[PDB]
Amino acid sequence: MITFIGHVSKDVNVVDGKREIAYGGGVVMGAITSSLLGVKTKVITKCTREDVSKFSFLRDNGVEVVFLKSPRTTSIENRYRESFLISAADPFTESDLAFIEGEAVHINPLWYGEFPEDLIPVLRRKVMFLSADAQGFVRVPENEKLVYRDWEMKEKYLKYLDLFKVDSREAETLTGTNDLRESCRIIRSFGAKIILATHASGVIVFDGNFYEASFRSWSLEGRTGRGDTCTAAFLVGFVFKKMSIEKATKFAAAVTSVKMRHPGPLRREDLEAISGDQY
Ligand SMILES: O[C@H]1[C@H](O)[C@@H](O)[C@H](O)[C@@H](O)[C@H]1O
Repeated sequence: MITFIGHVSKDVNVVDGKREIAYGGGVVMGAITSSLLGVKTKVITKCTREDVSKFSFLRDNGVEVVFLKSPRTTSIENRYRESFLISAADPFTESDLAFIEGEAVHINPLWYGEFPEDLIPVLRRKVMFLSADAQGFVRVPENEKLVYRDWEMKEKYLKYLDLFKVDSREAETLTGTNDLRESCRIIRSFGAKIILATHASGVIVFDGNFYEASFRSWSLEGRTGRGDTCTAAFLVGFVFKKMSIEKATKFAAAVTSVKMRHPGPLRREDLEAISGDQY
């Protein structure tokens, strides 16, 4: 089993000045992927009681969800890649981790402060395989605008993580370099045992050696949730299906590719468009 911990979000997507609402967040995209890939999946999240029915579809995709109490629901405005934290559910606290079970937990936050760094060592004691998304540690609200800032305590906390996920913009923020491979080498030197890096054309996994796989389909409206889908697929392949790291990398790319053909989370039919020849 895998547990995803993170805020759900009312996304306000603004396309050429047109507002369109989507009910998402990183945990939605990742949890649906792992569940549809056949791994028992749990989500620990927060939102208002009134908004719980917006996220009921997690359960229809096989995901067990703990909807913890919050007086607000996270809402992020995305302008088209500029995002703003309009409203914020309450952060996670230590006691929210009390029931943690299963082999794997992915720390999947939308904004720095959602998942206080103090929770990292606490959670480490409870789980065999612990991963986190850099978005939760570098994307910082500043008069709402989510700005990219270096994660000051990265060298303290990266040693706690079996896997660390970044995308291009995160990796550059952490390292000063837009060379993605080199940033992987730098982030490894900070304590990261395995780094999963997504970028426009594909995914790079680095554990001392590089493994790469390219995406083979895409759409503009399907690109949101790329990285969360890819992370969840990699965790499924590597942690639960016992694929080699090279094979899990190709698998993660393959699953992400088919999800990117449409808006919203992975769909079961997407999996039929993968060939086993790929990975
Ligand atoms: O990865 C994206 C990104 O964090 C967006 O800014 C957020 O609004 C979406 O919920 C998330 O899925």
